[PDB]
Amino acid sequence: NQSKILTLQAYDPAKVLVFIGGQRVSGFAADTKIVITRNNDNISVHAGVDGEISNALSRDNTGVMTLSLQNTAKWNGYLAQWQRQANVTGLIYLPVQVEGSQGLSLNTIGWIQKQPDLSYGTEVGQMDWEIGVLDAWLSPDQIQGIAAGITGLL
Amino acid sequence: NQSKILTLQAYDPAKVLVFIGGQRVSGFAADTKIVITRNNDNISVHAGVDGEISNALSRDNTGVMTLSLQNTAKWNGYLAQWQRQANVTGLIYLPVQVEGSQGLSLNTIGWIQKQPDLSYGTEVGQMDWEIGVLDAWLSPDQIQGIAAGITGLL
Amino acid sequence: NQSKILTLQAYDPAKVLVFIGGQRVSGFAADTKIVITRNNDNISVHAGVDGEISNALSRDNTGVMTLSLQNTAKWNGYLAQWQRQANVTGLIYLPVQVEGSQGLSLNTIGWIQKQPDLSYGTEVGQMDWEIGVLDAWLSPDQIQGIAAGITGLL
Amino acid sequence: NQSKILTLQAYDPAKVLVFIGGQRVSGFAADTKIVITRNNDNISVHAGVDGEISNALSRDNTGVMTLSLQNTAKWNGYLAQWQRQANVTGLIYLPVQVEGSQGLSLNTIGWIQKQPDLSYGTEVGQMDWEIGVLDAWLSPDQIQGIAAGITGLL
Amino acid sequence: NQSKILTLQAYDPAKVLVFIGGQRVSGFAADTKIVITRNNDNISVHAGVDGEISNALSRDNTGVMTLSLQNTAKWNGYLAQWQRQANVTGLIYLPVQVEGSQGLSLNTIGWIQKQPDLSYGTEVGQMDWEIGVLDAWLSPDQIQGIAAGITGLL
Amino acid sequence: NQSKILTLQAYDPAKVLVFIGGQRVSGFAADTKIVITRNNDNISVHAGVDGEISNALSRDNTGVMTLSLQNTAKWNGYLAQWQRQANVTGLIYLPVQVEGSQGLSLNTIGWIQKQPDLSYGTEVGQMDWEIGVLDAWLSPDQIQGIAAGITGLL
Amino acid sequence: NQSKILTLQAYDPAKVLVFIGGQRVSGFAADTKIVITRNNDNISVHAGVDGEISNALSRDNTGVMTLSLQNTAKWNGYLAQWQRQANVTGLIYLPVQVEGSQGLSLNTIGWIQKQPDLSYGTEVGQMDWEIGVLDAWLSPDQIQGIA
Amino acid sequence: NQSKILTLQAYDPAKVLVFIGGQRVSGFAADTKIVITRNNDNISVHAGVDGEISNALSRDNTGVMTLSLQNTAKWNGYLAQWQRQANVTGLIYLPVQVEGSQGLSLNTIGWIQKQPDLSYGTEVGQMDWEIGVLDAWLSPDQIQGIA
Amino acid sequence: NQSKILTLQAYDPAKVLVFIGGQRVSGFAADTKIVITRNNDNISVHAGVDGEISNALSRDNTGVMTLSLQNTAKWNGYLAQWQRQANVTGLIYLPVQVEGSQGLSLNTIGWIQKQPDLSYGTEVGQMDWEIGVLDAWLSPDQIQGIA
Amino acid sequence: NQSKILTLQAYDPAKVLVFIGGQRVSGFAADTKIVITRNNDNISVHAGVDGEISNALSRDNTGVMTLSLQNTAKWNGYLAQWQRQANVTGLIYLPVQVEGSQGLSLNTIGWIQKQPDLSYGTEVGQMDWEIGVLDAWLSPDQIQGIA
Amino acid sequence: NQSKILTLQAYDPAKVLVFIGGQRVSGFAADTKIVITRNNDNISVHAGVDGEISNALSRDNTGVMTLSLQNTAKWNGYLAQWQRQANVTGLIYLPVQVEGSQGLSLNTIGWIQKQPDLSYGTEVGQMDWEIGVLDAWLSPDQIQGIA
Amino acid sequence: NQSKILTLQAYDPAKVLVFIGGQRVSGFAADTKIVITRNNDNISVHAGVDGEISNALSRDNTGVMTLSLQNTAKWNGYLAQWQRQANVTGLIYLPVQVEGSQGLSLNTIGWIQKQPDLSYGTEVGQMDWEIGVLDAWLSPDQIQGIA
Repeated sequence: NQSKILTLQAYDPAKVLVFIGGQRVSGFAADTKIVITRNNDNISVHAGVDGEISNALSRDNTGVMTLSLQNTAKWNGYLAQWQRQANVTGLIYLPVQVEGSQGLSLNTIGWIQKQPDLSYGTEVGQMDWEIGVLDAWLSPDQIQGIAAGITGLL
Repeated sequence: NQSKILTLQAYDPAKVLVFIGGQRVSGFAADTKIVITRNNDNISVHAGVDGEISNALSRDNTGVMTLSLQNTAKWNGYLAQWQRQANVTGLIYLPVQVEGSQGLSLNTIGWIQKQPDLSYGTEVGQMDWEIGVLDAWLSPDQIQGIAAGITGLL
Repeated sequence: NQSKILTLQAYDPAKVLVFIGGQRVSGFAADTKIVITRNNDNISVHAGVDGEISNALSRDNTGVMTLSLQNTAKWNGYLAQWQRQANVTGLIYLPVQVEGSQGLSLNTIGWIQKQPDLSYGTEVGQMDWEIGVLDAWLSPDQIQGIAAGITGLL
Repeated sequence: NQSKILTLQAYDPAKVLVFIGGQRVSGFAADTKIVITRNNDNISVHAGVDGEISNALSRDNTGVMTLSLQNTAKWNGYLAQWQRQANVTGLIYLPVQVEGSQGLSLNTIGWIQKQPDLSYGTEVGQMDWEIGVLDAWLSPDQIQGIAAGITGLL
Repeated sequence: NQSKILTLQAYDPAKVLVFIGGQRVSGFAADTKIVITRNNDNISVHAGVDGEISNALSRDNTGVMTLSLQNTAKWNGYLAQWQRQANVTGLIYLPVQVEGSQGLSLNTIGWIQKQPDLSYGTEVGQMDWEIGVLDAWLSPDQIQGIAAGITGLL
Repeated sequence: NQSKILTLQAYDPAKVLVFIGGQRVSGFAADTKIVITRNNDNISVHAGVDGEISNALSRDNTGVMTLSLQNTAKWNGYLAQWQRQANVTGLIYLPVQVEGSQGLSLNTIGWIQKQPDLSYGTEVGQMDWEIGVLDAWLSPDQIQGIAAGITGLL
Repeated sequence: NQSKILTLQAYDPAKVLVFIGGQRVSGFAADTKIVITRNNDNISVHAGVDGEISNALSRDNTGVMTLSLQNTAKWNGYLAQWQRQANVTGLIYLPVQVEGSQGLSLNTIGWIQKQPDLSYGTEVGQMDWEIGVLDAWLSPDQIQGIA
Repeated sequence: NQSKILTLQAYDPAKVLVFIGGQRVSGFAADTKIVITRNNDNISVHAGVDGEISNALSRDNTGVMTLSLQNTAKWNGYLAQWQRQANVTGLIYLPVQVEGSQGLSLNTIGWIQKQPDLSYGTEVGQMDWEIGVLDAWLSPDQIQGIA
Repeated sequence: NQSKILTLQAYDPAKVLVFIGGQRVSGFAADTKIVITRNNDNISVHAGVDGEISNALSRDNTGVMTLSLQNTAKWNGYLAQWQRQANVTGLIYLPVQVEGSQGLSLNTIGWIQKQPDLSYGTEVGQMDWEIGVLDAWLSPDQIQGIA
Repeated sequence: NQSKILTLQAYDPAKVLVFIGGQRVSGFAADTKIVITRNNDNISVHAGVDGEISNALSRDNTGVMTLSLQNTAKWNGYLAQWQRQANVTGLIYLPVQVEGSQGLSLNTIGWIQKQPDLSYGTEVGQMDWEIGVLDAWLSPDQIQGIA
Repeated sequence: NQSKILTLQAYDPAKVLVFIGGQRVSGFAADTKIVITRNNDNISVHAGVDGEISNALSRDNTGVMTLSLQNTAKWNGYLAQWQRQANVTGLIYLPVQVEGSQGLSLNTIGWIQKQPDLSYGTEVGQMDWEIGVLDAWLSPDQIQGIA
Repeated sequence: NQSKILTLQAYDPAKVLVFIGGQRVSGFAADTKIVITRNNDNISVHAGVDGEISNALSRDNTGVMTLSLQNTAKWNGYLAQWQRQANVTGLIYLPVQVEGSQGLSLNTIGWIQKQPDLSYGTEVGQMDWEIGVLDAWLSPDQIQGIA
């Protein structure tokens, strides 16, 4: 057996596009751009004494989308001003979209949950904004779909 | 006394086969492919003041099977689509099978419990899916069986 | 695509000005000068069983502003004396202002919350004063303002 | 004063013999073979306000005996099969014996408490079985006995 | 702008004088001589739902003064004997004074709170005595005083 | 000022003598021989709202004396046998004495509280016995005594 | 002794052919033409307390190939263009082949891992391009009589 | 052999031009004039347990450029003034360019990263200025026939 | 002095035989033929605070054996085939033997641990194959008079 | 070529003056008189995931200066006295100045950071005193024509 | 000068006797016969913040002794047998003694700590056996006039 | 030039006297007689974010002194006896003094920190004794004219 290349193209971080309200975000941090995590488990399990097993689905799809930006980036001002604008007017929701380069994507509604701490030091600082998401289901954008009707059994 | 070779063949990670729904999984992570753990202890112990000891068996065999895949692997799309398909239709169970190369095996029913977080960075990311198992009893596939009727005592 | 310089000037730590009561602070520590953190999340989320999502704003803007000074700095005496002066007379509030070099700024009222521990050793010690802030909203001082009326949607 | 050799022979790990049910265990891990620990303290102490001290002995001698085996070892199958055999038939107890090379020994009844997790990776995996013991009193096998009637005082 | 020397003299650890009961302490540890910490925050903050902020001063000035001495130092005997002398006679308070070299000072009443653990090993051991202080307000001994009437505002 | 030698003799670990029941212990571990720690603080402090301070002495002098021995040492057998002898007959107390080389000493009654875990590995193992002490007051054996009547004040 | 001549035809270094992307490389340095290495050893040994030994087979076979070229060579241009090509478009891989005149061959795909250090002085310099090769099993195919 | 002459015109080191800020540098050292390096390799490889391989494209392309000048050179003055200029005013960047007489060129912006070690002795010393370059993709433009 | 001649028959390096898998190795390098090492020392010393000393016997006796072959040797082919054989089929072990002409012998089983660095240049290169040997106790059997 | 003479007056090492505390230093070693270095580089680069680049200006400019003196020199006495002076009284700082005959100057304050290693043998030894300098910006003032 | 002759009888290296287990060692290497070292320094210094100094006496005095033997020596056989003897039976210790012809002696017990690296080539090799010695206090007993 | 003669009397290495415990040392090695070093630098610098600088004075002044003696020297006996003396009785300290013929002196107390490596071969060896000195401030007292 010979080793196989898992993809034809190369994963390019610059190809990952983040659109918050219809504008592209720029000025990201060094290591990680964005992290998406679900708040709660998908399926719960109830185990009886005799061994009977029953499960119930979870309808809580809220999640948190970390966003790292350099403190010198101009987008810090946009989010800071929008925070107060929403606080005064009362409108906090805005569309959020993420395009993957060689992975999953995301397209839902979101809001600003917490403002990151600010620290000034010898080197350029970093700010990790937290953006909520109404639904944290990562959707594919590939040829997937012809095999989902094959894995099905039982 | 001379050192003995514990096996004739060599443990080959590529020989470990994972079948989820009847299809072989491909595109694993770097270090660890799969981890299987039991949720609860096999036997509980009750110790009295005088020193009397009594034990009761545990009938909760539910377990968790971690599964690490590269974010560029195509199987991320299959699981993501199946998640929503099960959420809508209501069918979540599907067969799970694991074949060991020079160790124990597993063959039971399972389901997707939690979707791993997604992170984009300088290097290719990793996703650690969690798959539940109805029974987490690792079964052997060796010449074992002629000695189990020997260790028995008391 | 070519790499872009995120700024024209260079982030100079000496340009960050801290004004406590109308006087500039001097004699800072080595690594980090000041850290600003919010006490509570901006927006809370309530998730129902059926999946309905509702959110409520948070009106608690209190925060903590860490301040690191060398134990040989003269400003240690000023703060120490002001602590007892406020304790006796009963007036604890005083204006606080921070000017960013290539980042956000801050201008609110504050007070001394906790006096840092003092340690004497081989090398010069450090003291991390904690200064409270009535409002911990970092405000911009840039051309931001013409785009906040663009990101708005929904 | 001159340095003294604490023993005449040399501590040889291969000389440590473990007999579970009447058969010698083989195929141990790299660093540690077995670990024996008591569940509870031997003697409790009650201290009064005035300073009076009273103590009560503990009759709970249950303990846990960790056992590390390579996942390629054949003894994994024996224990796995015995687990289900005991679960079905209802007999879980079996004799356990440990012979020290230049240390203490152990000889009591025991049972399998928890099955270790299984992980497949680049290198050969390890499994740490947990075996219960009715009594975890490590007994000597040396010339000790002529001095125990000397240390006695008060 | 040119770099400025924060002081004319040099911070000399030997110039830090500790007077416990009227005698100078000698035989300190390697890294840190003394550490002074307040037990409770200076000012508490109560935040209402509407955003109203009110604060209350804290009158608990008790603190802990760590003191590190080599186990070979003679002062270990003095403190040990004084512990029992106070336990028998009932008098535990004694004056405590600290003189800073280029920093703050302290002069209050104190007592022995906890005796440090003793350990014997290859190298010389260390003991970290804990001395309580009635008031843990670090007072200055500098030209400070002409500016405290300037920072005042609001 | 010139550096001073804190002692005339040199701290020799071999000079530390431990007598348990009237016999000298031998066969210690590598790094640390014995550790003595008090269970509770010497003096408690009650702080009122107005600032009044009152303290109460603690009469709980129980402590724990860790004791490290090589698993090949013969004293493991003595303690193991004495454990069962005390368990059967009901007498657990025995004198304990420690002589410091250039530090404090100890002479009180003690008992075995917990038996250390046993582990067999590539290198010689270690066992850390825990011995209780009725009183954990470290007493001096030096010229101390002529100055304790000098530090007294207030 | 003449009964132990290990090579009946002198080893001519010019017979060693290297093809990258289907074009023959040329313009090599003074002493060494190529070097092929692996990153990971073949198997892992997990030895137990009492001497039980078990082994595992590796599944990372990637290696690194160094290619010495005089800095005045024309092939420096082709590699320099290729870097930017892949950085933007995202197509990195490219076939690689080696001919073992009287040794071991190689035939796999690879990519440019790093760019060398360009230096200018009183002498014509040198460049060490790193062509990471996806799979680095050497082939004895050039040798006759391998039963 | 004369059929493999890699350079039909002798490589003259004086043709290598370097412009910083728009003025031509001069006053170089004895052996090496410049050295150009990157900090990070081009792509990252994440190999799975069973051999699945996936690659990532780097986005940090900064490099470092060393510039050897005799300590008696006049250009030491211009760089020394520039350091203080940027330290106070906060303007650090400055265009940088290199001419690859018969090699690879370079054209980007850069800044002074560190100042060298000044030493005085019985011989005229040397200085190694570090000009960090924002983007370090070498250009083959000087080479003809690059299809 | 002639009364202390340590070898009455000159040490002929050609008498040192090496058999791997039952075939005699040949085609060695210029200076060193083999090197045998252990990984772990024989015993472990655990010394207490007051000087109590206790010792433990090791149970990992694996070693490594290096085998220098000219890169033009034919035996490079046999080892290269063997690597792929074991990587797929999972049979790694193979008997190893050494003859101590006037020294210490060795007789155990071993496997190929890593493959060397193949380099091509103006001179016939060299290869250092690593044959991990399961047990590495040297044998004095070739020496006479060992009472 | 005579049209590129970088120094029209020979560089005389004796013109390099060093003043510490207002007295001229003398009694130097054989090869190197002084060496001036910084501890920290000028700016810090924080590069984001997608390539966003931002820079920071350093605020620690301290450096170290080494001063080679023959161990028979008289100036060893003045420095040795100064160490004890500062250790007790706590006054460490002292003005430092350097004259760049045909190079870069320096003018700041400094202190003795460490004392050298004194060795006695068959030859007159050497000492390397470390004079930490508070601020280490080199000055081009000695150079004419710096616009 | 002849009034400072440190040795009135030439130092003959053959007078240095070494006995292991009661038999005299022989068959040494070319340059160095033995080397004796300690592992731990004699005392530990614990210095306080304000200058309080206190010292501790070490209780680990073990050392290591290296013994160079030509690989054709017969004594290689005795040591090789001894290793296996102790590995199985568990008796490791063995008396060791050294005679300081005109230096320091040694007399203690020791064991074989590690086995050397056996190499075969065009020249008679060498072996460095490590004989860990339980206690390594050198003895001046051979020297006369030690009051 | 004769107007800069740094020593009007030739430096005679035999004038350097060393007294340990009140007896004059003798029997030194070939090249270096002694070396004196400190362990810790004189002051610590704590620089703040915005450039605030503050300094601290060290309180650990211990150093190490190396003493090279031919292994045939008689003084090896005195030091070897002293080690055992202190190990048992616990008296380690001993006065130490050095005479700076035309350099810096030293006068303090010290102890034997470690014992050297004893080696026997075809040449008279050497020993490097480490005499830790409690306080290591060099004294200029031998120099005249120190105002």
